[PDB]
Amino acid sequence: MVNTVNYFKQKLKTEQQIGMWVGLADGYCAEIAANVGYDWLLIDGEHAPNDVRSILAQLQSIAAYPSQAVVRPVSGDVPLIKQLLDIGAQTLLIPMVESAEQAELMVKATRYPPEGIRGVGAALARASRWNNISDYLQTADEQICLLVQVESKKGLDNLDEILNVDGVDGIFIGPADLSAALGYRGNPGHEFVQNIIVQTIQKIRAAGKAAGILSADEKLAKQYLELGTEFVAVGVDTSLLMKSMKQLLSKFK
Amino acid sequence: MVNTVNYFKQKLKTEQQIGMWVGLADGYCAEIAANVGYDWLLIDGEHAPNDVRSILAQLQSIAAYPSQAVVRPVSGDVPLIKQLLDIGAQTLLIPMVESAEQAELMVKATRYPPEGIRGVGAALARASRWNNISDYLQTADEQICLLVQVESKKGLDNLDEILNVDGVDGIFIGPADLSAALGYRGNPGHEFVQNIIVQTIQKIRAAGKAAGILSADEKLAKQYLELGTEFVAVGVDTSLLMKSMKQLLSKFK
Amino acid sequence: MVNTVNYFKQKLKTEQQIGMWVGLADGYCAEIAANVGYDWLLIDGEHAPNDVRSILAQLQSIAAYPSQAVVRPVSGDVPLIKQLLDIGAQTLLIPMVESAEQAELMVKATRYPPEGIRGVGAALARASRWNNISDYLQTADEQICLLVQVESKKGLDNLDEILNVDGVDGIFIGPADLSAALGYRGNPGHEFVQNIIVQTIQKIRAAGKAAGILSADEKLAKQYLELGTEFVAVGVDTSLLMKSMKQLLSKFK
Amino acid sequence: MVNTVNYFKQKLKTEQQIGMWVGLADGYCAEIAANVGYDWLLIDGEHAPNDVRSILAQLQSIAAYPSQAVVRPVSGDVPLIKQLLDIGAQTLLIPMVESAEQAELMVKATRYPPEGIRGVGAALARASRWNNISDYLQTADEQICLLVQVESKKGLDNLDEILNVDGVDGIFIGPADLSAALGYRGNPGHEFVQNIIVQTIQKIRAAGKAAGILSADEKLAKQYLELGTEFVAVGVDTSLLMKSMKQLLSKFK
Amino acid sequence: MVNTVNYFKQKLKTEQQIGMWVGLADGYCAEIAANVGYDWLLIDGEHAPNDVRSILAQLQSIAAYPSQAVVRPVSGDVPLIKQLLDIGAQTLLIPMVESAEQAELMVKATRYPPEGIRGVGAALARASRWNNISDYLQTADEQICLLVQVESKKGLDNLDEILNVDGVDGIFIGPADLSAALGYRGNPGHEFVQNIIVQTIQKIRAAGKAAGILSADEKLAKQYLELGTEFVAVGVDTSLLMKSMKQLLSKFK
Amino acid sequence: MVNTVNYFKQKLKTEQQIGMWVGLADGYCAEIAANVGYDWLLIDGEHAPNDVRSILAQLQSIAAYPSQAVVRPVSGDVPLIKQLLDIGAQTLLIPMVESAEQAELMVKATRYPPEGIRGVGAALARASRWNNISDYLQTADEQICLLVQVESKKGLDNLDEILNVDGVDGIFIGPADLSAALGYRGNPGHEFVQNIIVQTIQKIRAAGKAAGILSADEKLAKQYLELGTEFVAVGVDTSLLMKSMKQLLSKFK
Ligand SMILES: O=C(O)C(=O)C[C@H](O)[C@H](O)CO
Ligand SMILES: O=C(O)C(=O)C[C@H](O)[C@H](O)CO
Ligand SMILES: O=C(O)C(=O)C[C@H](O)[C@H](O)CO
Ligand SMILES: O=C(O)C(=O)C[C@H](O)[C@H](O)CO
Ligand SMILES: O=C(O)C(=O)C[C@H](O)[C@H](O)CO
Ligand SMILES: O=C(O)C(=O)C[C@H](O)[C@H](O)CO
Ligand SMILES: [Ca+2]
Ligand SMILES: [Ca+2]
Ligand SMILES: [Zn+2]
Ligand SMILES: [Zn+2]
Ligand SMILES: [Zn+2]
Ligand SMILES: [Zn+2]
Ligand SMILES: [Zn+2]
Ligand SMILES: [Zn+2]
Repeated sequence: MVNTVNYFKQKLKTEQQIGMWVGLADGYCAEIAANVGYDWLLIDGEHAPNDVRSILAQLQSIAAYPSQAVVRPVSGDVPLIKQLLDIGAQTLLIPMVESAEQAELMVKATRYPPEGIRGVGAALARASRWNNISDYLQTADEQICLLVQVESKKGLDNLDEILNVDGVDGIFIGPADLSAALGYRGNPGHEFVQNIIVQTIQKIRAAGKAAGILSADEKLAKQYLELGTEFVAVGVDTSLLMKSMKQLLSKFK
Repeated sequence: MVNTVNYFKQKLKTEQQIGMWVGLADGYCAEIAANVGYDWLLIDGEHAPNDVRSILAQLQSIAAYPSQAVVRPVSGDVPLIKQLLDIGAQTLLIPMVESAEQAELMVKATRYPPEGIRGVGAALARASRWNNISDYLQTADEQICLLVQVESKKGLDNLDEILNVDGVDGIFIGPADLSAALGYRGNPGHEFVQNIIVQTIQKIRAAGKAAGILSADEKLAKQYLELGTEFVAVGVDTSLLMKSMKQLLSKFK
Repeated sequence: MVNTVNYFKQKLKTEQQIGMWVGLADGYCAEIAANVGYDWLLIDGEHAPNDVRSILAQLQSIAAYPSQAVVRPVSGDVPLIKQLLDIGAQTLLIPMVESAEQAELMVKATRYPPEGIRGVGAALARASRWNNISDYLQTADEQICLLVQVESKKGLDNLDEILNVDGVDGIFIGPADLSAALGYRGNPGHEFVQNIIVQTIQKIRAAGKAAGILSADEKLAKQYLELGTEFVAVGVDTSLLMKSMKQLLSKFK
Repeated sequence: MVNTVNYFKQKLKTEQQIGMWVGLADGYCAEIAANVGYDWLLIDGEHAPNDVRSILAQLQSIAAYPSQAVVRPVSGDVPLIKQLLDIGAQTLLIPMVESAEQAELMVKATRYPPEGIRGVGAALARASRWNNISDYLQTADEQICLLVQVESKKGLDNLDEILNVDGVDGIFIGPADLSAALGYRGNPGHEFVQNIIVQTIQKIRAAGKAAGILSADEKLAKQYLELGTEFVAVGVDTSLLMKSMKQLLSKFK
Repeated sequence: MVNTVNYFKQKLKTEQQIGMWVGLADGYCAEIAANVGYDWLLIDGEHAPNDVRSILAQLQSIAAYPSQAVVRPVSGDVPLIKQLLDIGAQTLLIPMVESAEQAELMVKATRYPPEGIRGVGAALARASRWNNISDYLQTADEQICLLVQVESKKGLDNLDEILNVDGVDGIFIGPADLSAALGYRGNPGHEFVQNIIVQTIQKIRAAGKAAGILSADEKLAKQYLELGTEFVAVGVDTSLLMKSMKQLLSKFK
Repeated sequence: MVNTVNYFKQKLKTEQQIGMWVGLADGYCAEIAANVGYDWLLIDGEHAPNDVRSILAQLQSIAAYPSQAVVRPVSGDVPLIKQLLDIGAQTLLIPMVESAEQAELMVKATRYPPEGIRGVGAALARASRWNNISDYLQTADEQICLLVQVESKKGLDNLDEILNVDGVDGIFIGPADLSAALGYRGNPGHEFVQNIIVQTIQKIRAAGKAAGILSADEKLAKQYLELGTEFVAVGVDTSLLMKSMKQLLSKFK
């Protein structure tokens, strides 16, 4: 077997990828999302009740479908990053990255020694298909995609420095965390927040990195796509489930 | 503690109850449905990948919310009915009931000896809250609601006989199974099928039983409600999740 | 490896075995019970929310301890009996046995062909330790113990006939089901019920079979032990947990 | 989406398919087996500790790989067959089939009304991908493959009658159950048993049905492949795991 | 929907709340505890085998009952505190707090930006009921209760400084950890340890904070209640289960 | 009950112990490994998809068998070490130890106060069997075995310093991580790497500590045993499962 090609990683340079957030924390719900045809699915280990084992179940469900899996760990924890890479997550989204030094450490966390600090356990890893991918330890690093989130004032205060880090493939703006950080909690739609988001997208793309964002607002999502934003999540499974069931009940009250 | 009042059962005689089918087979997904405000939730043990333990988890999630839980077992199996009653399911929907004899056995399956054949295990049962409901063995039978499905030609061939069974609280029409039985598989909307459904509803209510049905078609659901149908399920969580995610992706393709 | 010796089975002829009912349906709770020193633990697949997989977890927990595991299936279902024997349950308690014909079928369900109808899958079974017990298919039948429950009027109406079945090692009286059957639901303590239980124990022992019963009442349990009852369960984990926590709260209200 | 093509079913007429038995009852272990390159994987719900939910997890793991999933239910139970088809099992192996009447009922259990008795729940089923396979109710029946086991004297006594049942795609011989039935428990290698197996294979193929068998014996398996046997399982994951670990330890003792 | 009112938090100023430690790590066992009528239940993520997903299951069980849930994480880990708040834990007990600086960081960990560092993910959170609590991001902070444990010499060495931290609602004394720290491991009953505990309680209440403690000793628990201790846990489910089963067996030996 | 004797720990001074790596992350697979007769089983929480709860299930499976359980946490995290000791892991293997300061902290993480920093929760711990081991808090420390991994240049740069730490019972060499660290990723067999491993083993044994290693290469493993290496893992369950299935398929292709 040859290593799984990371099409998400390649498509950062060639197209705009439409994403769905997956917080239902369940292999069965993840498979339903995998059938729709999203370019990427975000398995949320930060804000949904997920652990390594539930994330593995969702990777296994999604793997039969063309949608590319991206995993958000709860934090930029080097040992957790090791665990998520070994279960075979090829794209990681690190929350709350605030410095070049942190971004460099996240790069190393995703690469084998001697260049990085990724723990070696190829005989045990779904990532190597338990060494059925015979050249995994040579071919792994190339199909790993590192995304970091800028979603705090300190993040914005270190944006130029993070954008200068070789090995950061993309910067994702988190509007919920960023609008709260800016003193507009629950109101990312405010012009003060939006002007910062647009300037941030422009600076990310100007530095040759992929820009990413989530908006459940169709107008904002289409505006971000018009700016050339490379990876745009357009909804959340928990949100769509709740809203679809409420909208239906409202017809009958 | 006093036994949990079965409001679904009482409301069969006082109002029209709006239902949501729950086939996501997950305590977390069931809790999302429970927040919406449906009169009843159908935990599907027949057509969703559920067992006694996953059904228990969903009952525990839903229990904090006003929505009344109804459980469909895979078949009219007396031992399985015993298991679902002891985990505290107070309303059962029995699929594919086809005779007065089978309906009578389902009545007995829901009632303690000597009048019924429900196995006695109150010290172990969530139903009795492990005997914290001190008079459970005396008060149980009154808060148990038996619904049976007519969804085959043999069912329709025995409808008057089933409607004469004391202890059957409601007859639910399954349009998917019934339309397939009638040689219109996937096409319940056909006049031939609809005329049989309307006459069946009329006969059920004429005999003093509650009538029920599921349609994801808003016009059909509102038509069934105009006929006085007592319990109408208006959607399915798997369907709404899939449809909401597809409709969203179609705005971006 | 040699087959696990069924000490419960042997001790039916040599001593009185004190039992604990295990309905917490959890490998961790079962291990707590296993540390106490009961002669036997009843893993209840009839009245606790258990399935083959949760019963396997509890067998694995209990296996490191001297307490002997007995499993109650939800009913006398031949295929379920096959499944519980293969995960390595060596003693079964069949509920609601009502005839010699049913008891004979339960005997066959526990024995390999050509004498019985137990399905053969030794390469897959924890029971054979995946054939690490090299002579399992020759030594299995001898360490299997069959117990049947008499707990209905029809059971009592066929008692002499069931006691004449070779391969029934013990008859267990279920006071909850039997008192309900007799029209004293929730009141097995009534003299009418107790006189039948005592006569039933005497007849079981007179026929050379082991007699068994459960009573959470210390006086009744000691009375049954004074009659020579061979296997007596003296409590239920769910009951003891609820009562211990209520008794403690009552000191502080 | 178009219905998943059942290549196992097609290949019954065009080649000899090599199989691996999957009794580790685990989505993670099933994925390891899926990477090897077997033509088919048997998810054993009869002799391994599986239920609908653990079988679903293994179907989801295997689905990303070319290996074709076959599911063995614990018995020819119509409602369980319904449950396994809806989670998306396209080939079923029914144990201990003993008459044309039973084989005919298993055919009906796999087909939608009005021709069969398969319960209709396409909105809830992974099988239809929750109706994302838009024509599922019209295209389902064609991609369903029914295999029945002859593994008892009564099965052999009804072989010609079973082979005359339209809708039985294949007859699998179970050497463990059959050798036990014949009074050679644990010793299927005996000439008495082998002569019956060879004649049975010849009779199956003469009637235009696919023949199947399992043997962990390389010589027997190759002899069966030489006879033209269409589906041959050549090992068992539990057996291979145990033997590989034993053989390794023996080098160091 | 309005945010769940934290009655535990309000009752810190109005009454003495009686608690039960829940370490059986199981939604089913947590529901048994929830039926008893304790003012609060401690779901132990530090010393019972719990993770975010098992803690979620226990919150869902308890939510139908008046008992207030408190969650102890394994340590004062900011990302884990984020995870436990989003699954809807409204009161946290932080183990081994040893400085004002650590206590201040725990305050921030429980509050949204810009005032705190709690990660924002309201669309995914059971805490917000997936935004069905429409003003959650404005009303959340007020119903969150922070408790910290003083249970080391360094804790006692920084007690006045911790008691001066705005946002610490209560200080809980851990007698097991504290007695071990003081060189009296397993012997918290010693006068040396008790005099420190009493003075510590007096200082906590003198600073206007709620004091808390656990003792399975009825006399010590009643002494702590006589001192005005606001939240007193009086037992542990694992302890009561083990003790109740041992005491019962001792009557029969 | 008396504390479980750590025979692995005793045997570090008296014999050479043969080990099997357990990465199938499953109570059922762990039991299969436990039946083989390995001196020790490594439950891998670093490179297999395990958490505290799945590790507990595997400890419970293994506990009925003579094989000694060793647990590798994902990192030298003090709170995780606390959690793994309380579920009853008596031997820990800490990955990537790189200084005497870190080794000293790992020693303290395994010992109760006042000498160590292990959190006290004996009432809740399987380790104390919920205090059924009456003297646990006095006898615990003696049956705990600390192993540390040297598998980086910084580890080798601090080897003499680590070997001088009282309370480190053994140093395990990780050839995968070490060969990668040395710029021979995937090629530990190279003479440059092997000469370092041999000198490292000699230095470990010269300092009076137990030396450990894993090699799936029979020749290398036997060479290490010839050097006097005290604990040698000779294979990996995931590797043996994959290879056994591949080698079998290759006979039929
Ligand atoms: O927006 C953010 O802050 C995020 O990083 C995650 C959110 O959960 C996501 O955008 C959904 O609103
Ligand atoms: O319609 C039926 O046949 C049913 O009984 C159940 C179906 O799954 C339900 O109606 C959803 O279409
Ligand atoms: O008493 C019975 O009827 C039983 O067979 C089972 C009961 O659950 C048990 O005795 C506990 O009351
Ligand atoms: O051989 C049989 O009887 C079977 O049907 C199943 C067995 O488990 C299989 O052949 C493995 O020995
Ligand atoms: O006492 C302590 O140290 C605690 O913080 C927790 C203990 O597990 C609890 O008190 C039970 O003894
Ligand atoms: O070798 C190492 O680096 C290890 O520490 C763990 C590996 O997973 C093990 O050796 C199997 O190759
Ligand atoms: Ca199950
Ligand atoms: Ca987990
Ligand atoms: Zn964010
Ligand atoms: Zn139906
Ligand atoms: Zn009974
Ligand atoms: Zn068979
Ligand atoms: Zn403590
Ligand atoms: Zn390593």
